[PDB]
Amino acid sequence: ADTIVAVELDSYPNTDIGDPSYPHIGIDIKSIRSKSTARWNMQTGKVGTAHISYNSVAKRLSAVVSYSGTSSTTVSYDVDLNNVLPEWVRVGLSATTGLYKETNTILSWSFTSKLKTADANSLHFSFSQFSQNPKDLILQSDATTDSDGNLQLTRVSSDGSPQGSSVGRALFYAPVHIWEKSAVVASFDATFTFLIKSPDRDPADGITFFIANTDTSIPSGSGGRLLGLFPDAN
Amino acid sequence: ADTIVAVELDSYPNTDIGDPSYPHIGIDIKSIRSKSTARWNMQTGKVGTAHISYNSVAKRLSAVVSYSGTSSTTVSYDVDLNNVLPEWVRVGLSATTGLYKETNTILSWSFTSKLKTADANSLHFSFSQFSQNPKDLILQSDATTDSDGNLQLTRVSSDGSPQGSSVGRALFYAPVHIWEKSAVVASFDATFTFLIKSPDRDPADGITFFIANTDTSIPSGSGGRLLGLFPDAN
Amino acid sequence: ADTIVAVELDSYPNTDIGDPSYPHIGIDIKSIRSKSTARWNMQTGKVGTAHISYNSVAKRLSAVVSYSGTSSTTVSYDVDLNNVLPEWVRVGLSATTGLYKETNTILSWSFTSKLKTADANSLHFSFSQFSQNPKDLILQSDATTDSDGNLQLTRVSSDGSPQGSSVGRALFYAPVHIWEKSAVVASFDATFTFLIKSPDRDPADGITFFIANTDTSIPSGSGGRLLGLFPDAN
Amino acid sequence: ADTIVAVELDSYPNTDIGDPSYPHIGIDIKSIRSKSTARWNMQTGKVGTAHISYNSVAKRLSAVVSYSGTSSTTVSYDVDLNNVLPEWVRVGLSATTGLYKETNTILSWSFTSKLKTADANSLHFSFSQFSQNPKDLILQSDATTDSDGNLQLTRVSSDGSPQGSSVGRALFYAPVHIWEKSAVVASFDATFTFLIKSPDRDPADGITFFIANTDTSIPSGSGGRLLGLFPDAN
Ligand SMILES: OC[C@H]1O[C@H](Oc2c[nH]c3ccc(Br)c(Cl)c23)[C@@H](O)[C@@H](O)[C@@H]1O
Ligand SMILES: OC[C@H]1O[C@H](Oc2c[nH]c3ccc(Br)c(Cl)c23)[C@@H](O)[C@@H](O)[C@@H]1O
Ligand SMILES: OC[C@H]1O[C@H](Oc2c[nH]c3ccc(Br)c(Cl)c23)[C@@H](O)[C@@H](O)[C@@H]1O
Ligand SMILES: OC[C@H]1O[C@H](Oc2c[nH]c3ccc(Br)c(Cl)c23)[C@@H](O)[C@@H](O)[C@@H]1O
Ligand SMILES: [Ca+2]
Ligand SMILES: [Ca+2]
Ligand SMILES: [Ca+2]
Ligand SMILES: [Ca+2]
Ligand SMILES: [Mn+2]
Ligand SMILES: [Mn+2]
Ligand SMILES: [Mn+2]
Ligand SMILES: [Mn+2]
Ligand SMILES: [Mn+2]
Ligand SMILES: [Mn+2]
Ligand SMILES: [Mn+2]
Ligand SMILES: [Mn+2]
Ligand SMILES: [Mn+2]
Ligand SMILES: [Mn+2]
Ligand SMILES: [Mn+2]
Ligand SMILES: [Mn+2]
Ligand SMILES: [Mn+2]
Ligand SMILES: [Mn+2]
Ligand SMILES: [Mn+2]
Ligand SMILES: [Mn+2]
Ligand SMILES: [Mn+2]
Ligand SMILES: [Mn+2]
Ligand SMILES: [Mn+2]
Ligand SMILES: [Mn+2]
Repeated sequence: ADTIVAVELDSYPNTDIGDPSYPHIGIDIKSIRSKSTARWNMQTGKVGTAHISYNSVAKRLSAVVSYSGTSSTTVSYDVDLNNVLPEWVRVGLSATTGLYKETNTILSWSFTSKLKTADANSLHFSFSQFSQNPKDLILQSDATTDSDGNLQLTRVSSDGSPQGSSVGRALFYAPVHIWEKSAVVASFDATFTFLIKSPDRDPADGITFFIANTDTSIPSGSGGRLLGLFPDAN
Repeated sequence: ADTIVAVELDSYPNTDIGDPSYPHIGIDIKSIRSKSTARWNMQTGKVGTAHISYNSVAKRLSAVVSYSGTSSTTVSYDVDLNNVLPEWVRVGLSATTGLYKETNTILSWSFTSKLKTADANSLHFSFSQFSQNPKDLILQSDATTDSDGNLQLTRVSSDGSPQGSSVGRALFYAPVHIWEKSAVVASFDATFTFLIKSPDRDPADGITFFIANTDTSIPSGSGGRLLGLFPDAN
Repeated sequence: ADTIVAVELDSYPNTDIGDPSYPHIGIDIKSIRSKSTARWNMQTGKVGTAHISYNSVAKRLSAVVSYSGTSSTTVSYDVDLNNVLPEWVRVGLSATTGLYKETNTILSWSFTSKLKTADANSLHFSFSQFSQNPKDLILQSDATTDSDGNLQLTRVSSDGSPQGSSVGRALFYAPVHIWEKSAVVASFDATFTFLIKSPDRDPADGITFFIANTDTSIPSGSGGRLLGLFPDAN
Repeated sequence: ADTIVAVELDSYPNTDIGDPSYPHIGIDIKSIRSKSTARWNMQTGKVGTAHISYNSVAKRLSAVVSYSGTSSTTVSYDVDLNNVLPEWVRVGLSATTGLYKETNTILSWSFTSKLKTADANSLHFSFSQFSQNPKDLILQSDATTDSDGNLQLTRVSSDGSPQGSSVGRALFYAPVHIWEKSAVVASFDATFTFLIKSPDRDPADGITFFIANTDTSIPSGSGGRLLGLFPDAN
């Protein structure tokens, strides 16, 4: 099975599998059952931004979600990620819907990785718009780019109405070398902006930024509450 | 056949096929017969640096090669590259040896691409050292990374002595989107540092930075004087 | 007197002093009488973007202005800027109004300078919003930042209505080293976004990005058609 | 008195004032008596690198010092720096000698600051060499740049032999805005490389990277063990 590190924006509480009884952001280390969570004042219909960062000296994975003119939500987890992840990874965004649904629209995405052992090795990309058929993305499941240059991670109709029972992911094409033996320091930083809109009283299921082994794929039975990341709820 | 734009550092003059009677840097648009050339005061055995840049407004492809404490060599060619290249490309370094030989050692390589249609789309990578089996490079022909973390584009012995009759290329794994319809401006910048050492009175054949269609491969019969780039000398 | 290199967005034609009979973008080398001009399809009331770039190998100063969903305007001038400018400069934006007026609102500004003689020396800044009293800007004349986090280079009223007879400039606080002896290559890149709105049939006078000697100041009698840059019309 | 946050590379143990009985790296919050320390396997005569990073979500200030082919030294301190520092700061390097001495040579220095409230405000600079009279640095006390393009923070002779009883500091010219009200996330990153050589059995006194209020100056009586940062030993 895949090795996954993720920051989930979980719009739908599945208390059955450990979710708190509210919308929340969480840090997932190798399991859908977050190591750390925080309550998320979800602003359905408004543009959000998520920012995630880590470095190997501090060993502290942190995430913040904010909307214009609102309180931010932060979560942090102390973890040595080079003991969790392989040296080469792909980074991606994932989203799902289930019985309940929402648009999982990514409007921009940027990522920087640095690895030092003069002078640091690095990878940086940014998308403020995604072309149709972006050749530097691996689109998995239902993921597509729409006519507006936005990434629709889950199925959306002609008008833009979200559909249930969907999974989609977008990975950056190039593997990233996130650690080496005798590296001095390695660090990464990711940001995305998202629009989550719904006709439903309870939107589902959420959006994640995740880091996995390079050949990662959507696991069988990972729909809905498993966010396209995990084959089970352990 | 591939679509190639290259800046060649041509160490060996093949007057037979248009080379001036001296070592030279050149700008190659779709043919080994450079559109523009300049005499290159080659410092065999010393670390060089090459820098290449372009933008779509200025439409002027420029390259400079320098060594510590020596005169630089510049070449420029006025060309609209978005009329030459496809929209998605891979960028690479190539080198050859023939009957005469030299090490074609790349010590570092960095590249930035920006495409604007807020806010610009971009790709940047840098290597100050290359791991063995770098997963973000496509190594073609004889190309390998050595124990020192340097890229050896052509065959080199245990001690580091160069071998003749060799071809090698290294492409960055992710395609780069270098143009779009209604783009405002698109630009790129590449730098590499190289060590060319030889036991021969005349080193051969040279090193290139090149931009090609994404599935580019080493053409049959492109050895020696064709620098791993072209199937013929037209 | 100051040494000025500028890209002017000239909204008001002063044929008296060399302006074409239309709104235009121009490249000004040491005089308000542009070395190169292009007709500018001014979209009064809409957000514009301007991008300017140069490098010392290509020796070609280029600028492009665009609005969402419209044709871009480009201008270029072949010039060796290291023969014009001192080695240390300040970079700024300037604007004026005269008898006729317009808002000269800067919404964002970013700049990168690189100087290579391993590894390149560099300066980069970006503002997507400007605080009140920005300590890293030198504000000259009427220039101020407003409550929205935008830079108002010329006087604007409580409601936001533009005022005539105004001059204002904003310089980045730190001098930039744009050339050195035996530099391999030096390059810069600047972008800004602007909103020019007017109640007048003919807006005036325009907005510039400029590069000058470090202690540059607004010259006596440089109002209106002289864009805050030049003491005279020679 | 100044507000100081610093990472000290303390070569000389002053147990009198809290130093451990060995060379150490430390995190200084508003006092020479470090909040956090780690033993430093000082490699006198060899080129070191120091890297320092912080972000406002993680709230963890971290530093690592390394030499080629040796074990790194890391230190971290949990601290909300936006409760310590003003919003606008200058960043600098400082060094001292006392009765015992060492060269405090800075070979390169780079710094990135980002402040987000689209899209983040930022400042980045890098020096791989320092010109004589660098106009973007404020040199305080004995600090100068030498003929090799290196920064000598303390007095050095014609041949390069270090002198005792010296203080010197180098600040970047532009203030940096490291926090704002309702910022989402703010982060910084600094790296420098240093050469500490000595004819003495015990080198003294060390080198710091520090962040202070903008008009910071070398305090009276801050020589030797106070590293040019503090007026007293409290
Ligand atoms: O999209 C919201 C959720 O829908 C389903 O779980 C249910 C949530 N409320 C229900 C009510 C009835 C039934 Br049957 C089911 Cl499966 C559910 C499942 O698809 C979950 O994976 C998902 O988290
Ligand atoms: O490496 C130098 C050159 O060697 C060969 O061309 C020759 C250069 N001098 C010669 C002398 C004799 C013969 Br046969 C040949 Cl093929 C050559 C060929 O391999 C060329 O492609 C290459 O440029
Ligand atoms: O703002 C537009 C222009 O206004 C003035 O020039 C005039 C343009 N039309 C006029 C009509 C009458 C008189 Br008087 C004047 Cl000065 C002008 C001057 O202030 C010019 O510097 C400026 O370019
Ligand atoms: O440079 C090393 C140290 O030298 C001095 O302190 C002493 C260290 N060993 C000593 C021995 C004798 C005397 Br007197 C003094 Cl002041 C010292 C002082 O200058 C200290 O500030 C500094 O840390
Ligand atoms: Ca859930
Ligand atoms: Ca040749
Ligand atoms: Ca005019
Ligand atoms: Ca000490
Ligand atoms: Mn959850
Ligand atoms: Mn980089
Ligand atoms: Mn694209
Ligand atoms: Mn960050
Ligand atoms: Mn409900
Ligand atoms: Mn040639
Ligand atoms: Mn970028
Ligand atoms: Mn690597
Ligand atoms: Mn460049
Ligand atoms: Mn010969
Ligand atoms: Mn004009
Ligand atoms: Mn830089
Ligand atoms: Mn600010
Ligand atoms: Mn550009
Ligand atoms: Mn008119
Ligand atoms: Mn100490
Ligand atoms: Mn930036
Ligand atoms: Mn300089
Ligand atoms: Mn870092
Ligand atoms: Mn001792």
